[PDB]
Amino acid sequence: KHLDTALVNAGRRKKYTQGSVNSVIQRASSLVFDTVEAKKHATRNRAKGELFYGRRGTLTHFSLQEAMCELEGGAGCALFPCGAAAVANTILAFVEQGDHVLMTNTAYEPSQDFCTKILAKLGVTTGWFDPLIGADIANLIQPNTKVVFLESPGSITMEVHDVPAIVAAVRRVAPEAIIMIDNTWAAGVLFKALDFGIDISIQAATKYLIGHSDGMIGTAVANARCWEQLCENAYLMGQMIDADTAYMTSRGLRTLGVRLRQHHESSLRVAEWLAQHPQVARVNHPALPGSKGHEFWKRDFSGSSGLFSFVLNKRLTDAELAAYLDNFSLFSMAYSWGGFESLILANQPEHIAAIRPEAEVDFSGTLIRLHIGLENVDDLLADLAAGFARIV
Amino acid sequence: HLDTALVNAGRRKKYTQGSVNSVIQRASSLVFDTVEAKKHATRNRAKGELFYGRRGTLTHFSLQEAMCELEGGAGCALFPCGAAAVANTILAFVEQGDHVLMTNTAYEPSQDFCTKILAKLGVTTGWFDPLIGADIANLIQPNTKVVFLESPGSITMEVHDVPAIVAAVRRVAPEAIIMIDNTWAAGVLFKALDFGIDISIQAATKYLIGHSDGMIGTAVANARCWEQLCENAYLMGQMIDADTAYMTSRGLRTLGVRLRQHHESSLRVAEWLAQHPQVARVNHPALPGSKGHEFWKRDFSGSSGLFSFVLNKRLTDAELAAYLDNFSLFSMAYSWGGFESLILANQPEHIAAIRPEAEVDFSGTLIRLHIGLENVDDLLADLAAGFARIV
Amino acid sequence: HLDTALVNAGRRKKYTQGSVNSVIQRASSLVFDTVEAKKHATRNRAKGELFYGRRGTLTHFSLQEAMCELEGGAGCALFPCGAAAVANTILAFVEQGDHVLMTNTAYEPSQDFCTKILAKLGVTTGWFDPLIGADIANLIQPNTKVVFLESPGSITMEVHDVPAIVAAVRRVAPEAIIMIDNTWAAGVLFKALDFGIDISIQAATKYLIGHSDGMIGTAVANARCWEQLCENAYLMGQMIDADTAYMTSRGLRTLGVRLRQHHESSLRVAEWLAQHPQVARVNHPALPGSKGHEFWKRDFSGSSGLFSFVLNKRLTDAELAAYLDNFSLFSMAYSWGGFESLILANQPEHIAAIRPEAEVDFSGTLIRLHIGLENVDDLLADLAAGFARIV
Amino acid sequence: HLDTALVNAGRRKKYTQGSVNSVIQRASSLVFDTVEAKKHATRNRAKGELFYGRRGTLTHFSLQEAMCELEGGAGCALFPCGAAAVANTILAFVEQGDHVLMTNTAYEPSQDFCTKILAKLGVTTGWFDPLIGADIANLIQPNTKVVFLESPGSITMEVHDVPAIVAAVRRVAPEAIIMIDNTWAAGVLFKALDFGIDISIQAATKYLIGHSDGMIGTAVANARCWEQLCENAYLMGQMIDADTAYMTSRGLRTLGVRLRQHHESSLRVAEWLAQHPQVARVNHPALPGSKGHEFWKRDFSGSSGLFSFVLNKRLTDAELAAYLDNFSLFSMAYSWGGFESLILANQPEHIAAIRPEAEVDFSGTLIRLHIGLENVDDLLADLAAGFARIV
Ligand SMILES: *Cc1c(COP(=O)(O)O)cnc(C)c1O
Ligand SMILES: *Cc1c(COP(=O)(O)O)cnc(C)c1O
Ligand SMILES: *Cc1c(COP(=O)(O)O)cnc(C)c1O
Ligand SMILES: *Cc1c(COP(=O)(O)O)cnc(C)c1O
Ligand SMILES: [Mg+2]
Ligand SMILES: [Mg+2]
Ligand SMILES: [Mg+2]
Ligand SMILES: [Mg+2]
Repeated sequence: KHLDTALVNAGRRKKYTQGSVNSVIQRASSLVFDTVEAKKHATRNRAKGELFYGRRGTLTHFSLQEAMCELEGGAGCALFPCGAAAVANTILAFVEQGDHVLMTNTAYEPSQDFCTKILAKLGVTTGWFDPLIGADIANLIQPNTKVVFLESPGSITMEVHDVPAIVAAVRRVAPEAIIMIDNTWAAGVLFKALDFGIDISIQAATKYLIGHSDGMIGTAVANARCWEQLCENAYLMGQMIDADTAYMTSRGLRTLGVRLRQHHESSLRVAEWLAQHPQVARVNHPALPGSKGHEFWKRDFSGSSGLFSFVLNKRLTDAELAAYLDNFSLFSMAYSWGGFESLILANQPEHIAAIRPEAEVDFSGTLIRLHIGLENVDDLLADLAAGFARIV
Repeated sequence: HLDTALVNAGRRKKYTQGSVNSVIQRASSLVFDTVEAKKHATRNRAKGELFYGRRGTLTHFSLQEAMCELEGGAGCALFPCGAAAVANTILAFVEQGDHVLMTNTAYEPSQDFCTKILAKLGVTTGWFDPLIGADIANLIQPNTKVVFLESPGSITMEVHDVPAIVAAVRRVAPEAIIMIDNTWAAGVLFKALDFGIDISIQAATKYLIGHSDGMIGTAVANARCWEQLCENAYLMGQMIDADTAYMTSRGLRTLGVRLRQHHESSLRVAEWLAQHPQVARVNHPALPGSKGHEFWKRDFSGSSGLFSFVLNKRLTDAELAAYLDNFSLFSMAYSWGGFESLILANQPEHIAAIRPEAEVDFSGTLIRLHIGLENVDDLLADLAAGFARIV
Repeated sequence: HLDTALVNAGRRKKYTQGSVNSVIQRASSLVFDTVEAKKHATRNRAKGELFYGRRGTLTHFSLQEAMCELEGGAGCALFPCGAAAVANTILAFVEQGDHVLMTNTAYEPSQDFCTKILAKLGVTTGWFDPLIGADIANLIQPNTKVVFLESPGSITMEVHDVPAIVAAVRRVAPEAIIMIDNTWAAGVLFKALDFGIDISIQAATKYLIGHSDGMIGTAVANARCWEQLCENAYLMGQMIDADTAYMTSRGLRTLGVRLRQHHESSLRVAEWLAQHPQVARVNHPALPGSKGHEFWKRDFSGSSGLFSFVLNKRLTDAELAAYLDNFSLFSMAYSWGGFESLILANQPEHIAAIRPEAEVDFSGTLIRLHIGLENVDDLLADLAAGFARIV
Repeated sequence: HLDTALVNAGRRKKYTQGSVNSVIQRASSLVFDTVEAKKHATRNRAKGELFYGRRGTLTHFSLQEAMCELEGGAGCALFPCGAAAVANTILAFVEQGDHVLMTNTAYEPSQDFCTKILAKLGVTTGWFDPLIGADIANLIQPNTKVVFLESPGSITMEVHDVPAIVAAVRRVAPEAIIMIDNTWAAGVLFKALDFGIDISIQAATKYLIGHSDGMIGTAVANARCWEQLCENAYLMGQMIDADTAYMTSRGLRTLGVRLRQHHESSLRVAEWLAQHPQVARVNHPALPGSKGHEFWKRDFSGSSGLFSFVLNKRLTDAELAAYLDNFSLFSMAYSWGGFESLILANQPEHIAAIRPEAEVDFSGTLIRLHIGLENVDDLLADLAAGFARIV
């Protein structure tokens, strides 16, 4: 009986708000020390919420960091220019040459590319696992495995991990490993990752936290064991976010509850319609019974967001792809998601297989990924129905 | 002239659309009307076509065009701050087994990135005296990949002989990546890429923003190194928000009038300090006798407002408090490049600890000043009152 | 299809230019490429062509198009806040010797504009009971130029019978300008222009912005009244900054989902208060039995989250402090329409003083609540704890 | 010490909270922790205690303090733009039956406010020649309540003899409200309140913002007039958004270095125009021979960069296009006070139409220039090429 109240109030303390409802926006590089003693005090608390230097943050950042720590149950929150920077720099913060990373083969493609194109040449190897491996992940853990990287639901194809089984297996074989999750789909709040034994919860706050498709920012909330190393190594890479975007992220939290409930209701309705449609082969929605890992979503999540995908009954030709995608009236073609607008994107099976390392896909039709926004669901259904008629 | 270029750089109709300044386009998602439009945007995702917010919007493109014009580069990568620009530009060009050769006067966070991040990834770092000049050739190893310059040096303000260093590097390792932290010159008082440096890095936070209220890093690369810088910085998710990019473009418009005042005022202060009976030496690139001044005179078109001086005595903590706590106009803070004057102190052992494989040549307390836009006679009176407190 | 319209209103390519939201164009000067371009912009300076910052930029045009679509008007004037919109919209249609007829439940600053500004300029003001309905015809004078409505009324929440009032006004004074402060409905829960009202005024500060961090007023006029409103507001220099206009457009996108929560939660709180032994009366338009509820049910498509209730006793200043000072979730502040729940107390004599020529019909302290987006159980517990402190 | 005052004005710890610049506090609702705190805020709602966003936040308070310090006033009211500041400051001091006496060189929208808004409200307007000096006494009527000055005049740049005007007004109507549009001087090059003027009004849009990307009006009043200005502007809902207030404070920090460049460059251009064979007259307050130059020299501490000149001939329509359409650096746009140079043309009869009860004394085409921060030799070359197109 608290999440909605926590979202409205998280990070909103008088020291940050100074009498307004929202935190003040403190734009600053230089932060002034009135005395040498004040400078000494600030230096000793430069990572503990005392004004020291803009790269460590201002009151606006401290307010957002407190909100993220409260909502995701962590000991600290690092901020980044975008989600991709959060993933790359959080992984980097915990590896050194000779280490091994174990990542789900459904990870967001830029996350994979960071591992294969940056980490590889820096002496860090990456292995892969099927998202439904569950307890069998233990057999893949090597003596030098330092990081296990989860993403539930997976990117595009939406497979849900059995996180309890994975975490228990990792803690049995490699108790000191750093378990991370890209928790963007859950907005960090529909899946309480740190309560499951995960060490760090990473978000592209760009998506649901910002909620309006007009700001970019990454967050990483770490437990007490991992916070200091994440904080100091992210700082050595100069990672931070501007004060105004931090303000807009805090601001987005306030409507996250009401927004996510609509995204859940509308997207599940669309998925249930698609699941009965003669032109659809498969619907990948975590909240839909029968979807991959749905039993884990039902057990471990408190709700759903609005992003999912479905497979058409056929592989669209280039001409059919253009006829389908070019003539939507409400859905817009774009990258990213999590805003008020509904989006659509297409992928051929071989496009997905190319970003499923050491694995193949199990479908042959064209995959359509939908983000269901805040439009009237009957209008969205009519848009999709017209699209079906263009490719029949 | 530079003042005209600063006023107009990056201001094209496609960005400004009737206003004086570029529009502010806040976006993650960028919409493709057709599959063909998406294909075109993908092909030009790094060439100023709208593709995805992490690659930029019209606002970023305008700033990038301004920076390329002003610094004479093929591309400009953007970062959340100067420290991110340095760390990720170096990282973009190294791999396990490589070697980085860096001036021992590099900004401390730049050194810390090398010794704490690169070292654990199998990338080693070596050091050189800022005045080493042509003799840097003897320090280039078979695996040296990056040569990192910073002229003037951090805090102590030594000016490199860049033509001598570059010629020496190109004689031994013509393919090496030469980088410079060009923040003190705001990228315009020293045309790094015209000297054969490959990448000019800036904490745009300082003079480009110019008001101490935004943080952003830039890296302008020549044609040979741009694609690797662009794509590897992108793989690390590096970008800046649209509003800060707008404020950086906006800062350019007054950069000329601001720098001229910083130069005039700071040189007056340095000249007075150079004759002062409590001052051992003044480190100001524009002051005759300062280390590398002849190279500043030859290679720079002007000066900014940041410099340092060494006191005759080592202040005690009690004297440091009496001195610094009671200034009326100078403020204690990190960073610089704004309209306000700032002051910071370092003891010699503090500087020695960030001069790897080298010794300091002074024993008194080192004071770093940023000279802002206040009336210079008011600033001189503030400094004179300070001297009276540490007699 | 209100949710769809809210998501798309004002979003045309010329404004969004590839992003989901409009670009932010900050500008005073707007540049003309040729003499012919200057002529064209001058003729269309009030018709959505870039002429001068005071007339607006692309960002303002986007919001104005959205507001005209959502409220079904011919034009939308923008103002620095709701009070500026009310004051200047009334002023735009009066001259010396005119008469204004205003509901006695009007927002107090709206009353004060009439009694302190209009009065000294030769414009008189008369008052009517919010439930007068068709009997307003007897109050219309030959010089009555404006009839000003506010439904539900400020604080006490009485709902007008707008159809009866409009029909009566048109019978007697067909040319009179009928205005309404439609802030409680966010302009969308009550379609004022469809009822024959001429101008719908909003403190967009409230639900359109929706986060308590921006101030802006809007006034949407029908075709008959738009040109006069537009030009007379412009002569008073009324405008809003581009960034606030952007944030207002942005607020529209979540307005439907927000209002539905405000409706559900506030009605649940009202139903609990209506059975509470320490409550004398609940003033919620959506609650059966409230003053004008039958008119809300018939004429509105929903409810927002602002309402009030009367305590069984008039709290003393000591009891008022014990009550208000110790709420954990409700905050004491002016304004409303945000994500946070707010509480504000008015003693009955305070209300009577801002009910011109009328008395109040209650004797307990009046508590006005804005129900935000918090968990209702927590809000009820906060209210329950308050009751325990004054029982 | 103006540069030092500009850097530090309004920058107190209560507003800056550790940063160099004031915090940006966006707010409508301002929370009261207790009933006692609310009573204190209510009592001091116009005295810098947080009460309600329409009265201001910390950001507004900081700007107001800076403006009061820089212009030597008791209070500073904020408006959405300069036109709103003029219209509402006049309206704040008149009532039906009053008379306004305004210079016939007043900014045209200021005149249109008087003839189109004030007139229908029973307030009349008279006019005087800007060089009338002591002879203004003969135009003061028993009901003259406001005397409105603008020095230099709009477009034609005539400088008032303010001491002679004020002395005459105080002899005849000591209680009259003397106002001045002090935008050209940016409120700092002419200390209006020190001359006995009651209210100094500014389009802060111009030089205070300094970058053509924000609109805001200010009015600084002496102690005698502050309360009436403050409360009556508030009844009209006049305010500015927090972010623009921040950007205005920020513009102050470079105002000194900018104005000195605008002065130096614009006077160089004026001196060149004054000796040019294609120029009939140059209207620049700092140029000897210009109308009222002796008053500028005596009463101002410097110049900005806006002025005008008259061509030797009346350009035809074709010549106007050839002249204005082909400039490379000067842009055609309204407003001024930014970093870019601007050019606009007016035929004599256009000016005569906005010179009430007066004619113009020139027959050539009038060119108004704003001289920005570009290199002045580049600007001179642009103007020279323009002369060659019409010779
Ligand atoms: C979008 C996405 C990212 C990248 O976020 P950006 O802010 O766009 O860099 C990371 N993880 C997931 C799951 C994403 O969908
Ligand atoms: C300040 C500084 C940096 C770091 O810039 P930030 O924007 O504060 O991260 C980099 N290089 C130099 C020379 C600096 O002085
Ligand atoms: C708040 C309020 C206003 C004034 O709005 P502001 O934006 O604060 O000026 C006007 N009308 C009503 C009904 C209000 O509640
Ligand atoms: C531009 C101008 C104004 C009006 O200022 P805005 O902010 O554009 O409304 C007022 N006075 C003078 C002298 C001006 O030039
Ligand atoms: Mg594969
Ligand atoms: Mg050493
Ligand atoms: Mg009464
Ligand atoms: Mg005339």
